[PDB]
Amino acid sequence: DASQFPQLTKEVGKEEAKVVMRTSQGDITLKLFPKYAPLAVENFLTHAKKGYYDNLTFHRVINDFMIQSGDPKGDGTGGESIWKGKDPKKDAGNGFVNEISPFLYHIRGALAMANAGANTNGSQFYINQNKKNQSKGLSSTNYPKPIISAYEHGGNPSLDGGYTVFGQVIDGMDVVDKIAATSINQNDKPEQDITITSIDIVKDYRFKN
Repeated sequence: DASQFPQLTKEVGKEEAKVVMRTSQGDITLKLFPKYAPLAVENFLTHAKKGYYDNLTFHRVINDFMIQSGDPKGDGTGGESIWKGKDPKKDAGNGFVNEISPFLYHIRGALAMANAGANTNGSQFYINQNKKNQSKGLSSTNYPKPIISAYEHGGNPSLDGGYTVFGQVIDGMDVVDKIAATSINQNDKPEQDITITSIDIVKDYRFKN
């Protein structure tokens, strides 16, 4: 049943959040999945609300792979969770735990947390942009049928189980593709720093202790 996999519908469910990530290349609308990755969703929404991501660059842009942002240092070495130095129950100093779900996958459009090892989630996030038909390459036995089908349109299945997925692009995939396109023949294109202008929380979500 495709309804068990919330990335397969653009409709924002009762227990889903919604944001608009305004970028120098256009607006990307994402829904988030606090039911399955509550730490990554709270971390991202809280940083977004406080302006932590404002004017940050997409510091990694790799065509047919993913686009990545959320590093105040702009080179992949920085960023921290909202709990670093504040709540050791959530972040002991090196980041928060991965949140792997059998309902969420690195299909094209998936929003995920970057990490420097399992359970080192800070503030860096990436959007899966790959467009390769990944269906045949999958170990079918280990993937739900609806997800094998969805992987026809692209994704990074090698990342499944290793990184938290916590959202999905529901509008503006063309913007994600335009950002990714800047890595193609970059030797013949003008220098360009792509930035997040702001993140508008359309439908917030909050968490209980």
